[PDB]
Parts: sequence; C-alpha cells; structure tokens
Amino acid sequence: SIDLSVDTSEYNRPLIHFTPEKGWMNDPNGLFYDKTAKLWHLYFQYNPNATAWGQPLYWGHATSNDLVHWDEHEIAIGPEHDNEGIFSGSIVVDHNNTSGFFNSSIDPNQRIVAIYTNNIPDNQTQDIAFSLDGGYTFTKYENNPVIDVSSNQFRDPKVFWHEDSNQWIMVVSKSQEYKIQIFGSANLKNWVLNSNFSSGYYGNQYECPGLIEVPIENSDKSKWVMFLAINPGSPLGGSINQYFVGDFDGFQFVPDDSQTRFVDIGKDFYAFQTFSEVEHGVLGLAWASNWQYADQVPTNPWRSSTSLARNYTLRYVHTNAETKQLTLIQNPVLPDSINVVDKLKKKNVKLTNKKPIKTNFKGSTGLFDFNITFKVLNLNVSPGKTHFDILINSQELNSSVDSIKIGFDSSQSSFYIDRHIPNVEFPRKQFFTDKLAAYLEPLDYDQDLRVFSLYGIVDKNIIELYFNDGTVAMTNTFFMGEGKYPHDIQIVTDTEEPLFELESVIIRELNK
Amino acid sequence: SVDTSEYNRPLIHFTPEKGWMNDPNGLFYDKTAKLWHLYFQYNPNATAWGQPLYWGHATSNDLVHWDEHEIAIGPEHDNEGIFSGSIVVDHNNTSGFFNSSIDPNQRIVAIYTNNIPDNQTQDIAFSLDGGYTFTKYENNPVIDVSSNQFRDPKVFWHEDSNQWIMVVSKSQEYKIQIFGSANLKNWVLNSNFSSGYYGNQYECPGLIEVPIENSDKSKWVMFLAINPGSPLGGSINQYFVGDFDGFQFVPDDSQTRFVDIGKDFYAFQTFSEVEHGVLGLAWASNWQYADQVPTNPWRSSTSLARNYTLRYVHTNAETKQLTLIQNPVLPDSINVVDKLKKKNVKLTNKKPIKTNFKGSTGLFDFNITFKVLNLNVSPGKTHFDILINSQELNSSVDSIKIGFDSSQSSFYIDRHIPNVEFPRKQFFTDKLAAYLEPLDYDQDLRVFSLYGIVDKNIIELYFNDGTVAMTNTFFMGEGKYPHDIQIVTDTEEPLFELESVIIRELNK
Ligand SMILES: *[C@@H]1O[C@H](CO)[C@@H](O)[C@H](O)[C@H]1NC(C)=O
Ligand SMILES: *[C@@H]1O[C@H](CO)[C@@H](O)[C@H](O)[C@H]1NC(C)=O
Ligand SMILES: *[C@@H]1O[C@H](CO)[C@@H](O)[C@H](O)[C@H]1NC(C)=O
Ligand SMILES: *[C@@H]1O[C@H](CO)[C@@H](O)[C@H](O)[C@H]1NC(C)=O
Ligand SMILES: *[C@@H]1O[C@H](CO)[C@@H](O)[C@H](O)[C@H]1NC(C)=O
Ligand SMILES: *[C@@H]1O[C@H](CO)[C@@H](O)[C@H](O)[C@H]1NC(C)=O
Ligand SMILES: *[C@@H]1O[C@H](CO)[C@@H](O)[C@H](O)[C@H]1NC(C)=O
Ligand SMILES: *[C@@H]1O[C@H](CO)[C@@H](O)[C@H](O)[C@H]1NC(C)=O
Repeated sequence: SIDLSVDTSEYNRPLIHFTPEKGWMNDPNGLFYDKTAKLWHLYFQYNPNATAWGQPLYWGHATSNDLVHWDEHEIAIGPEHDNEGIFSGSIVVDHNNTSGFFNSSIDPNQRIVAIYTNNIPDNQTQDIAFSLDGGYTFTKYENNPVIDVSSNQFRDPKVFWHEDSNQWIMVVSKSQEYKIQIFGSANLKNWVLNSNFSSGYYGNQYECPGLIEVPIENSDKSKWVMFLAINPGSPLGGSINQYFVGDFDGFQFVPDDSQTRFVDIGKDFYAFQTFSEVEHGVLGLAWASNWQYADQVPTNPWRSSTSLARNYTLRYVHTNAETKQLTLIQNPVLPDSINVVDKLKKKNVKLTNKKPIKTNFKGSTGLFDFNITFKVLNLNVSPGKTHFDILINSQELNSSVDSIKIGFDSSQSSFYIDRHIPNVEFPRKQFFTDKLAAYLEPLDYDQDLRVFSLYGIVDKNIIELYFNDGTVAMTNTFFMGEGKYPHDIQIVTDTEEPLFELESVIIRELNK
Repeated sequence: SVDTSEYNRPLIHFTPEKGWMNDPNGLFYDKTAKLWHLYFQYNPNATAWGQPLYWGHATSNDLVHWDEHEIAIGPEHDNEGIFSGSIVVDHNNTSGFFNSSIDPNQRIVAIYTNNIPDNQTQDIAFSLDGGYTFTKYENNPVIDVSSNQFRDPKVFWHEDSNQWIMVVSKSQEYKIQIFGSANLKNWVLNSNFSSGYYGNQYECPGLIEVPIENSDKSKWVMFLAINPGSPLGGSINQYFVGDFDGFQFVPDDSQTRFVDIGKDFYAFQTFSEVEHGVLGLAWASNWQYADQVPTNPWRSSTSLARNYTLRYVHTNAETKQLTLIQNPVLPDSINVVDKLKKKNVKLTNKKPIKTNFKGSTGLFDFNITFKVLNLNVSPGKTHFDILINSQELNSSVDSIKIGFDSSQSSFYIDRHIPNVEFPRKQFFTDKLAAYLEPLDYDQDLRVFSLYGIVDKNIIELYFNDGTVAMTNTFFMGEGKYPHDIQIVTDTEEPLFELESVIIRELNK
C-alpha cells in the first residue's frame, strides 16, 4: 500500500529476470522451446488488473531467444467468466498429431498443445487448448475438461512424452490429499490413472509437480527426478520446492531413497517448472517470491519476477566427510554475450582487514555478479570476527547507505545471507526472514586445506547464490530504500592475518 | 568473573552451576526413590565443549526443581570423553550385577558411547547406589564396529520379542542401527533404518511406543537428531510414525516432520521407567552458536519436560494426520506470584491488555484461546501480537515478540534484540515459522489456542493443544530480564476475540 502512479522500476525492476510491464505474476506456465522459430516461451499466472493475486486470472506470455531478454505479448489464455481463472499448466509439442489438430502445414515441433487447470467455483479440472500460430493465440478443446475428478483441489498438470511406455504422461497433484497423481494417454484427450505418489515434506498442500529425466554429470547414465512444490507448509517459511531421485517406467515413480531435499533453500523459489523440447540437458525456472509476503513487497506497477533459467544435472557430492550422495546440481544460464560494463579480477589474494576488495566502477547498472574460489588457511582466530563477508552496497543517497550481506564462516563451514535493510517496512514482514542457511563441505581439498566456491548474481531486487559448483542454490529478494539500488561490492574481513585466500575473484558490472 | 544469573539464568529449566552442557543423557525415573534423574554431556572446566567430557548429574521430584550432584561417569584420559547414552533398569538381573539386595527398579545400568581418538564404541556401566556412582564393565566395549563415527545409544526392554533393543546411529552413513540382546553385554544387529532429512549426520536416535489420544491404540515413534544439516539452521530433531516388531521399524508413511520448529531443540531423549505416558526433554540450544551466547559462568539449559501423545489433526482443511503432540509438564503447585484472567475480550488498539504485577520473577506464562472474527482490515497492521518487555533500565526497553497473522493462519516469533552482539549471530535467526489450521470452528469462525512460557533466556511455544512446539533462546541486554507482558493490535475494530486470557508470573 504505497501506490499513486509512482513507478519504482528505476531502482527496483530487475534487468535480466523477467518481469511483467504491469500487474501481478506468480507460477511460471507452459514453458517450451520452439525449434523452428529458435525461441523460448514463458507463460505465467497473470492478473493484469491489480498488483496482487486476481480473480479473473490469465496466462501471460513472453518470448526470448537467449533467456535474458524478453518480449511481452498479449494474453495467451483467458477464462470464460470473471468468476475465476486459468490456473497453472504446461505445454507439449505434439509432433505426430496424436491429438488431431493439424490444418496440414502446421509445422511439426510447432504443433503446440497447452494442458492447464481450469478453476471454476467449487471445481478444478484439467483442460487442454491448442495453438496454430506458434503459441500466441489458443483454441480450447470442445470436450473440456479432459480430466474431472469432482474435486475442489486438483491442479497444476505437467505433461511430457515418454517412449518405451509409448504414452503421454501427466504429472498432476491432488493438493490436499498429498498425492502426486500420474496419468497416461496416447491422446492428450483421454486419460488413465496409473499411480499415486506421496513422500517428502507435506506441509499444507502439494502443488506444481514435475517429472523429468536428468543426466548424471560424467556418465551416459541418468535418473528420473520428481519435483514437488508445497505451500504454506515450508519448514523455512511459506512456500518452497522439493525433489526426489529415482526410477520411472511410465507407470509408477520409485525413488532411490526416502529422504527429503529442497531444490533451493532461499525463501523465494517456488512453483518450479521445466522447459519442453530442450535437446540435451534439463532447463527450468521458478516464481521468485514467497507466498506469505509476495503481494506486499514495495514494487510498482508490477509485482514478482521469474528466476534466471537454470541447467540441471545430477552429481555425486560429499554431504559429509565420508559419504557422497547423488545430488541435484543447478547452475544459472547467462548467454555470455551479455554486456560486461566493466570488471575486477584478482588472483590468490590473501584477504585481510588491511586490504579489502572494493569495486571502483563509475556508474551503476543495478545488476552485478561475483564468482569466487577460496581456501581456508591454517590460522587461529578468535571465535567471532565474522569470517569473511561480501557486502553489496547502494549509492549513498539520503545520508545513509543500504546494503545486504553474503558471507561464509569457516568454523561452521556454512554460507549465509543477511538481507535486513533498515527503515524499509511493508505488510507481513515477520515472515520476511533476513538471515539464512547453507552448510556445505569443501568443493575440494588442495593440500589438506579446504576449498570452496561461490557464484552470486544480484539483479535489482533479487539475489541468486550458487554454492560450490551449484551443489546448493539460494534465491532471495531484497528491498532497499526508495531510490536506492546496488552500486558497488566489497569483500571484507576482521582477521589481522589472512585466514581466507581467494584463489580467484571476478566481480562484474553487467547490463541488458 | 561477571555472573549473569540474576537476569540470564532460567529458574525452572535445568542449568549446571558452572561449565558447559549439551545432550541430555541417561534419563530415568526411580520408582522406590520417587525421583527423576537427569544426566548430560558435561565439561566443567570451560564454558564451551570440552575435551575431557563427563556425564553430569541432577535429580528432581517434580521436574522443575533440580539438585546438582557429583560427576556420574568420567573418561580414562583427558584424551577424550563419555559421549551420549541412556539408562535402563534391569529389574530381572539379565546383566548379572546384583549384590542380592540391590532393589529391583533401582537395578541401574548405563549404556553410553566411549569416545577415544579414532574410535567410538558402545560401553556399559552399572550403579549400585541409586545412580550416583558407576562401575564400568570389565569387557567394554559391548559393541565395536571399528568406527570413528558411531554413537548415542538409546536402549529399552521390548516384550513379545523378549529382548533388549538398542537404537544407536552410524552417523555419517545415515543409518539408525537397531541391535538386540538378552544380555546388555552381547549384541546382534537386527536392521538399518534410513529416512527423513539427512543433513550432515544422524545423531541421538530414539524409539518408543506412544499412545493415540482417545483410543487404547498406540504407535511406535522413531526420534532422530541431525546436525549441522537442519533446513532451519544448525541442529534439529525429527520423527517417524509407524510399527515395530523388535527387529525392523516400519513407518506408516515416508514424510519428514520435525519435533520442534524452533531453532533451539536438539538431542531429544525420552525418560525410562515412566508408567502410563511418554516423557522427554532436549538440549535447549543450537550447535551453530551455543558456545557464544552471553551467559556466565554456565552455558546451556535443558528444555521443560514434555508429555508426548499422538493425535489426528487437520494439516489442511480436508485431511487430518496422526501427528506428534507435545505439552509441557509443570507440577501445578508451582508458585503463582500473581496473575491476570480475562474472558471474551474483543481486542482493539484502544483496549491493550497489560500486566501490572509489581516486581518480577524472570519467569512468566501466557495461555490464550482466540477467535478470528469477520472483519475487513488493511493487509498490514500486524494481526495481534503478544510483547514480552524488560525493565526500563538504561533508557531503553528490550522486548521479544510473539504474534499471529490471521491472513497467513500462522504464529510467529521475533527474538531480535538491539545492541546485543555475540560471535556467530548470522546463524541466530530472529524470525520464525509456524502454520497451523484452526484448533476448532465455533460457528464458521476459526478458533486457535496458544500456550507460551518464558523463563529468563528461553521461550517455549505450544500452538493449538501442543500440535506444534517452538523452542527458542533469547538474550536481552546486560541486566535486563522480562518484567511485563502486553497483548496489542493495530486494528480499530475487533478482529480477534480472546475467549480466554491467562497471564501468570511464576516462581521456583
Ligand atoms: C482484467 O484485465 C483485462 C485486461 O486484459 C480486461 O479486459 C478486463 O476487463 C479486466 N477485468 C476486471 C474485472 O478488471
Ligand atoms: C513420429 O514422427 C517422427 C517424424 O516426425 C517419426 O520419426 C516417428 O517414427 C513417428 N512415430 C510414430 C509412432 O508415428
Ligand atoms: C489414487 O488416489 C485416489 C485419491 O482419492 C484413490 O481413490 C485411488 O484409490 C488411488 N489409486 C491407486 C492405484 O493407488
Ligand atoms: C546445459 O548443460 C549441458 C552440459 O552440461 C549442455 O549440453 C547444454 O548445452 C546446456 N544447455 C543450455 C541451454 O545451456
Ligand atoms: C565462475 O568462474 C569459473 C572460472 O574459474 C567458471 O568455471 C564458471 O563457469 C563460473 N561459474 C558460473 C556459475 O558462471
Ligand atoms: C547394516 O549396516 C551396515 C553398514 O554400516 C552394513 O555393513 C550391513 O550390511 C547392514 N546390514 C543389514 C542387515 O542391513
Ligand atoms: C502424561 O499424559 C498421560 C496421558 O497420555 C497421563 O496418563 C500421564 O499421567 C501424564 N503424565 C505426566 C507426568 O504428566
Ligand atoms: C491452558 O488453559 C486451558 C484452560 O482454558 C487448559 O485446558 C490447559 O490445561 C492450559 N494448558 C497448559 C499447557 O497450561
């Protein structure tokens, strides 16, 4: 509640994370790649009419050729009445016209079908629609719904083609029953229930399931990963994403273990979905906010951004000194051929209270990234201090400087963030957490020493952290006072002698 | 030698006189002596975790008044220590230590981890004087797996398989290992269990039969502690609900649930020889900052003892799930200095509930049942909070905050206190948790209940009738302690109706 027609974009609006022009966004929808058009598609839960979640609810639509530059198009799908809306869903490409929508020169791999939840008063169903113009306008299928279970709580279909069972698989969730329901079809129109899956952190409801085959990093081997979103049960706060690793025959998913693991342990990574028609590799992004405060954050005339797209692999990594576990790794996309305004490189800098690392750029795009590999040296240091931190500071406007903090404590072998900013108040802080997480284990040892790596990227209201080589991800929005945005970056310590040796430091000012 | 006890030291939570404490150990009840026993990981020589490590020892007759006794078990060398373990009562002398008039149910055996350089083993010891001095068994260790990471035995007698069961953890393998014995001396590996939130290591497992609230039915619960993997921060406790035949534990589902979603509830252990009901307590701190908190000449307290039951409760509007319920003990016959009762209070900014007690024991409790009324209120405000304030010393007042937001149907805490700094804050979280679902509906309205107890550095919250617990330590500036309690709102008209409010100043 700050409105007027005050537009915060200048200091708030991310530059390379997608953002709608005006209005409210949540779950990403119908993510696919168009092969012939060489084009990435982003759809999303969209309310254009308010800056919060809205009763007549649509699929918004953007395209990109590189996953950092977006064009906003007209609404893709709308509801029959203001009475409710077009909830989350996915898209597939029906190359072989198994659904029977094909004028005759509707290009294969441009033969586009959307599967989504249709939200009516007292009823949620799975409906389908098809696009003949490349995914810009859609036609709803005469005989919708394609699945109706007489339920008020049954949503978020993610479908994909699965060979060697020779069927379309739908992964949808019966939310309050805590079941991911797996359906089959040779048709996209007629569906059959194959199995029910229930595990991990229950919270309040199951939402937005995913099921996809992810490669193991070195081998030609892979595993199937079940993605599941829960809200409002998150042990961390409101909303969160989790995953399971195992097998899949087209009928039931069978996990390798019964352990719970989260995709991202930041506060702001929810409703994760994967992209369709990606050849070699797995790609996906999420809604980059948390349901407990997402509609109160001081941005206008929009709310919400998407996260960066991420490349998903599986890697055996040490969860403790002795073990190793096949772990979900994620790393950010970035075209490289993004603008580097200018940068700062240094090598094996032995960091002290006497020589901090400071950016000296002149001018500031809101957007920066920092990439560090470091060694923990043998040195006795008093329990506190604050074992090395990287500080992201604003311009010095209004006789104060706003800053967020990202550090690593070597006694706790843990990374941490502190997104607390003074004098910024908004409804439902209390749930806006400030201090977070992240225990790791060395990325490597080089001479019995302990080596870690860090990659972070700050847009304008959003910071994404990738610890080791994407072993764990931490996404968080941060706010900063009216007019202020990130201007420079320091790396500091209270230690007199060097405890941390930064083998490599690269700090970059980036631009659109 | 500044002593912070006057404003920091809990009054009814156990605390060692001097030195450092962590995991609670060898919890048992003595039937003939009518006495509760508390042992613990103890380093007397420093105010942090210490190389020569002992089992400390306290007794109580009511679980809120404690006598500190001499060390119960010590290690052979300063080189290491006596790690976590449990106690059982060998009524029928299956171990063969019995002069002849060593009373049954006073026939006491301690099972513990012996930490040596490069070696952790399970050893046993017996007490003939009522659990005050111990003798180590000649042929220790009772179990040795040639491991550096193998600890925290919890043992109990299990009929209908007719054996002693040991629940111990092979920490870095992520296995709770289940052993059997007719002996307490000779053990056989029966099964391995691996589930829930892995984190870094498995620690302090538990296995016990817990009643379902109304029926004569019950379930078996596996307790498991992990650190430093906790999704919330450092250390945390989790549980599983299922069956047990004496050989393998088989859970009803494969879901992860935590025992307490505060930052400071770890190494939970259950009491032995409790007839009807299940009782236990935990180390009331978090491993990432536990040795840096501003208290002297001690660090760490135990939590209150809790009564543990299982109840079918709504996790969402539609469902219900057999959930672990916990509630605090408190003798009732604790000193109530004075109190404040109110009924049917329709809260507004113009009707703030305030304590007016005169004088302050550090210790208070508050018990509230409330309705969320039908009323449009602007998104913010701060839907009703309860504020715990200090004395007004040094021209400032320190306070922690416990509230409930009706739009988010969630309770929350904010333990942030200005100007108090100590090593490794960064991990000291401040704002926490707690989504619930109504305890009841009375006329399509939504009813919740809250019970909280503040000692002097520790606050324990129990939402609904113990559906979820939230334990957190809080700190407050030099000299300051809780003095009074307010319940406030920013709403002009009443959004919350407090059906019942009881605020009490308590004492030893
Ligand atoms: C919602 O937004 C769309 C803009 O595309 C508009 O056509 C419609 O009238 C709006 N509805 C309401 C109820 O504001
Ligand atoms: C599907 O179409 C592709 C060519 O577009 C072809 O290679 C494949 O064999 C077809 N499968 C079926 C079942 O028609
Ligand atoms: C799957 O879930 C539904 C949910 O109500 C249930 O009725 C059905 O029996 C389940 N089917 C299988 C095959 O487990
Ligand atoms: C993702 O990474 C894999 C190899 O790790 C590679 O084949 C692919 O090019 C990447 N995909 C994208 C879109 O960058
Ligand atoms: C960080 O830099 C290293 C160069 O040492 C490179 O391998 C890597 O691609 C960078 N990581 C990310 C996530 O951009
Ligand atoms: C249990 O665990 C140990 C690993 O520590 C392993 O050697 C053994 O095979 C397992 N035994 C059973 C019966 O599962
Ligand atoms: C704990 O609760 C049980 C009911 O499950 C009751 O019978 C028992 O006496 C209680 N014990 C204590 C110490 O409060
Ligand atoms: C709180 O108060 C209610 C009476 O309204 C009572 O039933 C309950 O025993 C109390 N709970 C605790 C934990 O003191």
